[PDB]
Amino acid sequence: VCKVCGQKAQVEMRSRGLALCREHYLDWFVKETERAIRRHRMLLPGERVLVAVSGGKDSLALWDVLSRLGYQAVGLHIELGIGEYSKRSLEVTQAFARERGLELLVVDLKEAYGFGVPELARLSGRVACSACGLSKRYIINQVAVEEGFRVVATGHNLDDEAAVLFGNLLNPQGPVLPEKPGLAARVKPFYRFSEREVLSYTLLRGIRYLHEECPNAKGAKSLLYKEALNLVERSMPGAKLRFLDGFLLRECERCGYPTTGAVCAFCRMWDAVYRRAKKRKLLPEEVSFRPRVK
Amino acid sequence: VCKVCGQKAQVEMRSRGLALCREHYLDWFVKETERAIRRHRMLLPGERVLVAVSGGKDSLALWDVLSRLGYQAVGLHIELGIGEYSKRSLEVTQAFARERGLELLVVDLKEAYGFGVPELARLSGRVACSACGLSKRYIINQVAVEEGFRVVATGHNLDDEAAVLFGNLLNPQGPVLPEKPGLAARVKPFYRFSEREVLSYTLLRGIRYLHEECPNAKGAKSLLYKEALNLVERSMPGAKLRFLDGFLLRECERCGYPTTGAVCAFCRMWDAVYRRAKKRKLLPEEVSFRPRVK
Ligand code: SF4
Ligand code: SF4
Ligand SMILES: [Zn+2]
Ligand SMILES: [Zn+2]
Ligand SMILES: [Zn+2]
Ligand SMILES: [Zn+2]
Repeated sequence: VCKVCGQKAQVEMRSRGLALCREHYLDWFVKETERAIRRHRMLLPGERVLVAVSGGKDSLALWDVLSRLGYQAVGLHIELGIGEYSKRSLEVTQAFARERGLELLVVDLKEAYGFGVPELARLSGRVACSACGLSKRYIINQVAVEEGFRVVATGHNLDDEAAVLFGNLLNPQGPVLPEKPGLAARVKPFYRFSEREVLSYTLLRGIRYLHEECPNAKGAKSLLYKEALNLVERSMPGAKLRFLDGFLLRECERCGYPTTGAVCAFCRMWDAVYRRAKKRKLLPEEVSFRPRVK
Repeated sequence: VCKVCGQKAQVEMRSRGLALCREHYLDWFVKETERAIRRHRMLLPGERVLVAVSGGKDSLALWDVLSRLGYQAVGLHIELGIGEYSKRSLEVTQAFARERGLELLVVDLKEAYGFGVPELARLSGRVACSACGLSKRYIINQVAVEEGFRVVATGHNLDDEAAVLFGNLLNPQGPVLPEKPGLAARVKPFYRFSEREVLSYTLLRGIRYLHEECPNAKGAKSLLYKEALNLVERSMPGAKLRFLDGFLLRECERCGYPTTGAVCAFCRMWDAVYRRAKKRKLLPEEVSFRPRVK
């Protein structure tokens, strides 16, 4: 029975030994989010915040909640140029913002830099997710800083932090990443939430999100870790949360942004990519890579 | 191809990127065992050692190797009184010692204490494995000390240590446990070995072991952890070993053996068991529990 009203429970959280009807689950989820924000001084009451929005359940849900709590939540979507996948992601995301009258910023990777994640992978030599991850972190930050956002929110959740933690133990982040001179802050307001929890909010709130996952991968290390931890969690609710809980610079020559070297990894990657595009005659020889500067 | 001779490989160890024919796998396993013994000063050349032998693959294999290396390896088996299971375990174990002319010590739990692990569980209030585990640790030690063994060896392996480590991270031991006044030392010479590795040695050496597992459990926490870690290991060989590696008193009033209280957990358990047997008229009222003393 629902713990708040005593009518039919629509969501059960064995992790928390808690059951709620639709309305009170939705109420709890939102309130629990505002709790994380306050417990870690993540945001200011109506603060502008740049939300990294993929079109997936977590980031749409997050965009949804932060609005509800009255923050000025601007979304940033990055069209990564991964085929129909990147196309659908953008569509969904745009559909979402359109319906809610939220403002959406979009960076199209091929229009801005000349190559989509696939060609970027082939040319940089990195695995697609390495190139892609690096490209996502850089551009979100740059967009943030360029547009005056003190802070940036991602929809990373309990499953993510625990999977990451587990990955490190096998192969040797905090709710708030502190603002620095060339770095906006990164808050994860869904850090305590289960994936199943976020998915529940998303379904009960009627949010249409992109069900398709990205073609690669499909061999993700993160996925392997999540299965193994879910296999445990199923039989031992609260395992992930216990696990987690238990445990707890220079300016780039090309672009001005923070790095521990002369040239940042991002500039270093697009530099080489451009160089090799030239050698293979894909770019004119007199073209160079000019990153936007701080 | 086998790394030592170049003929057909019979065992592959992706964990180690190593392949060996039967003869050279057997040679490697034995030599790797003698390595663990020396690297951690576990044993002396012909030292007497009490081997906890269940009749399973690990302890028979271990009993086999320690003999081969010329240690005086006496086995200890505990008939725990768990139905046909405890019966078969004893048979297998006896068959093994008989064929190799090794000496086997046996403690039958019902003959010594009056109850088998099942009744022991019901009467102590503990889950069978809690009563059983406590009973096994106590009796092995007592037998060791009573018989003048400085040291005791168990067949616990990499899978076991990693499963245990994982269990603690979710729900908050060393190769050598140091001899103390009332405690013989405990060496695990198979601590670096995979389960699959030990099983391989066992099969290639032609050792007949007890394939049946114990009726409870069948819900083991240790089992859950091992699956989840194997699920990872399959896709990422060396995960367990990385995981592991990365990370790295008073006398009892009744019985004289070490404890952190007045009466040790073992004496405390059999005491209550006897008391409740009396109340239920299963023991005469004038009978008391007299544990053997140091
Ligand atoms: S999966 Fe790899 S490639 Fe596909 S989006 Fe996430 S990171 Fe970029
Ligand atoms: S499983 Fe539980 S009960 Fe069966 S033997 Fe191992 S410990 Fe004793
Ligand atoms: Zn309710
Ligand atoms: Zn740079
Ligand atoms: Zn060989
Ligand atoms: Zn005692």
